Amino acid sequence: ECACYTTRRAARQLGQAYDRALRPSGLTNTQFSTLAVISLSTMSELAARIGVERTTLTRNLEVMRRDGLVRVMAGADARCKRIELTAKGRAALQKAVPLWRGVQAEVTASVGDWPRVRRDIANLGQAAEACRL
Amino acid sequence: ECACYTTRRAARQLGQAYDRALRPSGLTNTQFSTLAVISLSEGSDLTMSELAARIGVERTTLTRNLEVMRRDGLVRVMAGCKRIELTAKGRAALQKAVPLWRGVQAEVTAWPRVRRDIANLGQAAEAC
DNA sequence: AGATTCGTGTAGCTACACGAATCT
DNA sequence: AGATTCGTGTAGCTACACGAATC
Repeated sequence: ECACYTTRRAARQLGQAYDRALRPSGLTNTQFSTLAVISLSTMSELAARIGVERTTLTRNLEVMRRDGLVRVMAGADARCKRIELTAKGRAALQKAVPLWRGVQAEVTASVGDWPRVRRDIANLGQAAEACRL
Repeated sequence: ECACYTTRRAARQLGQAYDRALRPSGLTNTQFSTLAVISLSEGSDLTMSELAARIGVERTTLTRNLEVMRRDGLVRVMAGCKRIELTAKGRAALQKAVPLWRGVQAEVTAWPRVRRDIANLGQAAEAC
C-alpha cells in the first residue's frame, strides 16, 4: 500500500542479498556503489550523484578511508575536499565486480521486464525529491 | 545500473520525505509502518519473528527499533515467545499520523502495477 | 535432548541541527 | 558583507555471529 514502506523493505532485502554476494570482497553494497561512481570519472557533488545527504557521505568515506579504499585530497579551495581511489580500492572493486553480475543477473531475471521496473523506481525517487521547498 | 542503487537511493529520498512530513507526529517512517502493522493486527500471532517477517526486517533490527518505541511509550512487550501491544499513546500518534501520511502519498504517487513489481523484486532477492 | 524464540556485542548506514572555516 | 564547502554532536535504522533462555 505505502510507497515508502514497500520500497524501503525491498531495499532491505536487496541490501541483504547484495551484501552476502559481495562477502568475499569484504564490501557492502553501498560502498560498492560509491566505488563504481568514483570509478566512472567534490564531496557535495559526489553525495548528490550517490543520492545521500552530505554527512552520510562523510561518515561513509571515513569508514572507507580507514579501510584504505579511497583517499581524500584537500581541494584547490580549502573549503572543498577531493576524492581518489586507492590501489586497494580499485583492486577491491575489480574483485567485487564479477560477484555483482552473479547476483545482478538473478534478481533482474525474475521479472516481466527490468528496464521498465528500473525507470519506475528512479522517477519515483526523483518524485520524492520534489517535496523540497 | 545496479538494482540496489536504484532501489536504495529511491528509498532514501522516499524515507527522507516521509520523515520530513511525519515530523509533527514525532514519528519516523519505520516507526509508522510498524505501528500500522501492529494496529491492523489486534488480538490473537504477534511475535518477534512474525512482525519481523511481516514488516520485512530482520528480527534483531526490530528488537532495537521496538526498544526505541517502548522508550517513547508507544509499545509494550509481554511474554507469550513475546507479545507486542500498542499503548494509548500508540494509536494516539498513529491516528494522528494517518492524514500526514496520505498527504505525501498523493504528492509522490501522482502505481499498483509498480508496487507489484517492486514487491516482486524485493522478494526475488530474498529468494537468493 | 534437540529444537525454538530471542537479545547482546560489534559494526555499518542514515540524516538533522548547528556551526566553523573559507572564498568573492 | 554575503555566499560557499564542509564536519560534529546527536540520534535513529540495519543486521551478522554467537549464545541465552526456554520447550
